[PDB]
Amino acid sequence: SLRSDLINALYDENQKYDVCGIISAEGKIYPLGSDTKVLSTIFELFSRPIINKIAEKHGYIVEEPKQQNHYPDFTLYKPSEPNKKIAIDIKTTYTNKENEKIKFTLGGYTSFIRNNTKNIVYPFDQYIAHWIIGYVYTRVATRKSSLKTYNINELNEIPKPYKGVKVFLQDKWVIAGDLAGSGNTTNIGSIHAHYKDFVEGKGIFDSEDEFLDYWRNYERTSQLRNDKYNNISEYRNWIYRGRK
Amino acid sequence: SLRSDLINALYDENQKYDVCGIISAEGKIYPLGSDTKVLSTIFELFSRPIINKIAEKHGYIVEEPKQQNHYPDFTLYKPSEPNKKIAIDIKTTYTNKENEKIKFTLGGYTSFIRNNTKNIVYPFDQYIAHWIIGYVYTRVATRKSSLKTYNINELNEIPKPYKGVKVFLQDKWVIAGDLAGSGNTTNIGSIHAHYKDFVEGKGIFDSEDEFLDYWRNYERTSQLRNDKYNNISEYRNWIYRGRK
DNA sequence: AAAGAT
DNA sequence: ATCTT
DNA sequence: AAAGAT
DNA sequence: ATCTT
Ligand SMILES: [Mg+2]
Ligand SMILES: [Mg+2]
Ligand SMILES: [Mg+2]
Ligand SMILES: [Mg+2]
Repeated sequence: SLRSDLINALYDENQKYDVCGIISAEGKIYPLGSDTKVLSTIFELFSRPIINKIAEKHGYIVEEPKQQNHYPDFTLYKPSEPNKKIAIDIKTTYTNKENEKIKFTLGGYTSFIRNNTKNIVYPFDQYIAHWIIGYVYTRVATRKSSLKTYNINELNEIPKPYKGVKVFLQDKWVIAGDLAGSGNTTNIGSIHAHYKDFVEGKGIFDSEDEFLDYWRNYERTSQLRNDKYNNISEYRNWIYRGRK
Repeated sequence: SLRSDLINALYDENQKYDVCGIISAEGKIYPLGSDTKVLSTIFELFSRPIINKIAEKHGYIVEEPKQQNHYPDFTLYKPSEPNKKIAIDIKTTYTNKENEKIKFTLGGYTSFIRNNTKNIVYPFDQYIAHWIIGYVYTRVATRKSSLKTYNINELNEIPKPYKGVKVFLQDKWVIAGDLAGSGNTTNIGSIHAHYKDFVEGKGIFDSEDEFLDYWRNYERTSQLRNDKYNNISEYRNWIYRGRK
């Protein structure tokens, strides 16, 4: 399927190529930095060609946002099935040691999930799936990156800003957690687990409907939350209480 | 001076080189996207080797943040004068057609400018200068060609996501405006003007001291600013009356 | 964690 | 990291 | 703009 | 665009 093909392609590409610099048309190569600010942008660009290749193979049109602060990164759909759109968003985070727990910021909880057309390319109801392609890289020990340039012949001497990288594709609701991922930018936090759990999809919500209801009613500050719910347990007790 | 040299080097590099993609160690090239999220990352990486080259020529050490949420992008200082550090921050914005008015988000106004050691590599008082290297690019409509990968022998064929790029170096206080550049992330907004005004330094503050005082007392919401000051005129009248 | 930095 | 209405 | 999206 | 305490 589109999903199984996309997952195989992502694994393959990631295993075969290592990004090491930005290149100018003149052949000069500028090395990379090791922070997520840099790598989140790189991994997103690294994914575009793959997604588009697999999408075309399945008769899907791929669309990117026109307004820069709109979701999702890629919208896929067959022209004949306009209301069966698939959303794909890329997220990046890091680890210091390969066997540690990770968590992602998965997007806002006050935009399109609460307002059907807010900051989204197409109305939320036209999407039947929301996939997250997550990249986890291991940071390099040296806090001092290369500060010079290279030429095409020196590709093998360019230090890579990461020790390793892992990728997975999973439905957003499945990896969503119950604690906000950011404060002032009101983001949904993912589960705080090991890589394996994201791949296998061992989440905390019972269904996508529960995931949505929980985040559509989550309050912004702990002050407001203490009278409603601060986690999944309290949310379920809040349902029992009659949503008051 | 270090300043005149840095400006010349940036200006020169920018005209002679055009970044067109990210390269993998195996020689595969991935095209760039056309939004600021991508270009701001590329321009920073582009600037790094140039800054380090000119700094070394003048006997300056160049240091980058150890932690991701620290300002500035680059700290420069001579080993013999540690209390005369120079901060350089790279800022990017876009334009739809050449010669339109532009504005930048210049960083927070509630961190290191209000607390000497908050989110900054070195205590704020050890810096004698705060420079902004700003990039302005004219956005270009993405095509189908920018959605496939390329090889080294095809460098000239890869379509560029920008029409033209202009760069400038100026003091932060000189280009700082009197209205916030962002709400929830509390950022200082720059003056809203044409590129030449940034180069020439036609701002609104009379001194760096006025810029600092203005932003150290600026309130986060218009409701809190209604009784204080919302712009430079009101701020001056407020000062005149005794800050009450 | 929550809140507020980049 | 900065954009949009 | 100011406020709230990414 | 995510991170840090
Ligand atoms: Mg965006
Ligand atoms: Mg994205
Ligand atoms: Mg940073
Ligand atoms: Mg920067």
